[PDB]
Amino acid sequence: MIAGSMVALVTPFDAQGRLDWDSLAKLVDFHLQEGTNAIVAVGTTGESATLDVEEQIQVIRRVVDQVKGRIPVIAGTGANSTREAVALTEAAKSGGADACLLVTPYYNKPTQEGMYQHFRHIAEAVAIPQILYNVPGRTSCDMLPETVERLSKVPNIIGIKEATGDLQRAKEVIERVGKDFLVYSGDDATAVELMLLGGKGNISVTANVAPRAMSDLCAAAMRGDAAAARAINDRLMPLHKALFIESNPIPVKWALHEMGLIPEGIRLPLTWLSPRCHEPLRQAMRQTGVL
Amino acid sequence: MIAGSMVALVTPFDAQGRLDWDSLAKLVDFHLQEGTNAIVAVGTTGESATLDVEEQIQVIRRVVDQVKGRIPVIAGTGANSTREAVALTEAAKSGGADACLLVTPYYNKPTQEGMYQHFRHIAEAVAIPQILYNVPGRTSCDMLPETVERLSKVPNIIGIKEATGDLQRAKEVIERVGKDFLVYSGDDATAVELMLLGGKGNISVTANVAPRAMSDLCAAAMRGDAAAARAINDRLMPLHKALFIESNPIPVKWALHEMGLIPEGIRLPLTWLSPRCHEPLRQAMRQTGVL
Ligand SMILES: [Cl-]
Ligand SMILES: [Cl-]
Repeated sequence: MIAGSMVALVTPFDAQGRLDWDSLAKLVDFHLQEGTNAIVAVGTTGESATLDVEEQIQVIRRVVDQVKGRIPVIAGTGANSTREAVALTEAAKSGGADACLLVTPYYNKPTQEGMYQHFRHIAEAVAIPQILYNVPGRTSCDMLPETVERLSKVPNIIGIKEATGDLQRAKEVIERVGKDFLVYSGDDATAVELMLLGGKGNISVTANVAPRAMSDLCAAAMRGDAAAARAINDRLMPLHKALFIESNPIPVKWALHEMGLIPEGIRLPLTWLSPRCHEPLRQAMRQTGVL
Repeated sequence: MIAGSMVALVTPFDAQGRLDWDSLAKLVDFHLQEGTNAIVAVGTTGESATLDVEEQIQVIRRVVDQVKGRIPVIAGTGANSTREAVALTEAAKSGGADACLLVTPYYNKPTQEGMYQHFRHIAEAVAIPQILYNVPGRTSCDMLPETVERLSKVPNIIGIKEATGDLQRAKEVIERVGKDFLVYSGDDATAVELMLLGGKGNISVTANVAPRAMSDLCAAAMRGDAAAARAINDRLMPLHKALFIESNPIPVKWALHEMGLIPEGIRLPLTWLSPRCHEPLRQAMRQTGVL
């Protein structure tokens, strides 16, 4: 199932900024062990912006090859050029990804019709399931529910990552699209509520550091055990907040390094988590039992 | 000197979306004849997002080669990866641009310190004058005055395109930087007020279709002739508004096609200006005497 707790996996780098393959393999094994339901490679949290095209397909291939079909691997292949998006999605398909996640074009602010044309083109150009990704707080453009609705009728577009953390928006999307068209959260704090509304997973930053709890949270929320799901979520809340104390993935990378899982590399223009933030994050990690 | 009316030049394409060199040569001639003080090639209005790296240097070289030193040519070389920004800026210098215009990283939301490190790195890596470009409405991040002030002290960073249209911001930036550090407008409607505050130019969409008027506007503003500058701006205002009726450069490309200057190509995910917007824009062009 392309559903449940789907980790938005970081891309580990050594201090020089080179890909750390060993650390990546360790993260994959961690996820397979702790109950994560799908891995999203080279998305926002995986620093897609600072990876070149060749590095991106390499990350995807290494993850695909290690996972060996045990859980779905989703490739972040979005771009603000339709031609570029087709190229990335094609690479990801040949590299054996199960599905691709495509952010709405950032920076260039396409019209609603332009977004339709973009996503519909990629959907017809490359025969791999595709998942939309709306994150206005990053792209500077908002794919409205009616546009999501029109795209939900396009063969090969199978779902949407809704990252606004606006639960009225979530509800409206869920009501407008078909039951086969899966709505996933991209906001850790509110994901539980999104799933209780009928959403079918969470593409999670927190799952990087608490995969078991997040896989438990999603399983509970998706079978309608609101009180159990909410109890896990309420417990995790200090951690959800602290992982955003600076722009993601700066905090989560610091957290994974503190846990001994990845080296201290992050690519400019991202910087290593500020000293003033170490304590708040560290004790949210202690409090939730990840450290 | 890099100052006055600086056109954010479109990049013309045929109906198949291929680069149209003849059209580009016509645009450059138009600007050389009509009093334009500088050309910005392959920036936001130039659809940098949908041009590949090879196409980008091609446009810059063709513009540089035709201008032959008559006015400054500024290349858009911004990226959300510091490594990529270096590659583009390096290519531009080698292609003969007089300066580079570099947008703050879009989408990945660096910290203020991350922005300082990004721009300081590019400034030290490539010996070409560099102009910062703050456009929070597209990048999803805002370079605050304090950061602008810090970067204004870095060798090779000579100015900033302040695109917020916030005149309190402009005033604050102007007060904080050196007199040698040039603040240019990136907002056509308010550019006159920015220049009256001490700003030294306008990197203009409107100058694409009304270069002489915009040239005249900038001259009057920069010499402190407020009544004259305001008079030109008031006359142009219906055009300033209509050129943003859909995301730039969708309107200005429709305008230039209507004026016979470029073919009807625009690259996905941008779309040709919507029918319902034709009348408002055409009427604005008629009223201002552009048509
Ligand atoms: Cl964030
Ligand atoms: Cl716009």
